[PDB]
Amino acid sequence: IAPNLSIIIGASTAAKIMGVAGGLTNLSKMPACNIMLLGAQRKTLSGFSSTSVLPHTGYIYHSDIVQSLPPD
RNA sequence: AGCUUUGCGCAGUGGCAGUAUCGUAGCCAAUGAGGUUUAUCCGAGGCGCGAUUAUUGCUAAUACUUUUCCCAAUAC
Repeated sequence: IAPNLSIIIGASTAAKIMGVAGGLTNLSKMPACNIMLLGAQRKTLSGFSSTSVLPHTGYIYHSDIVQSLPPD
């Protein structure tokens, strides 16, 4: 259903991002700055300093291709 | 036929700051740089290296003596 999008980022990540976007057609009309935020959770900070790694991160950030880099 | 807007040049008159200005046959960048806030939101340069009075040129301040003239009879 999506060869290239699966090639870039696995299979679970692509499935989750189009499921949250609403299909390939709905995801195509979306800019990159919003695809970067597919799956961003509110992540209430309990004393900490927005060091929660999910202030503006979604399924793309937690994909293994991005997670296999130094944290900075 | 004046009035007026935008961008770009050439100037003139000012004001402001020298912890900043410039370079980039180096790299990356609207096929997306960078994202601290307004993130299903914003939207351009950034990094490394190099020059330097933290841009670069001038102008001025830090001294007076060479010469070149000389003595003599109305006499054995």
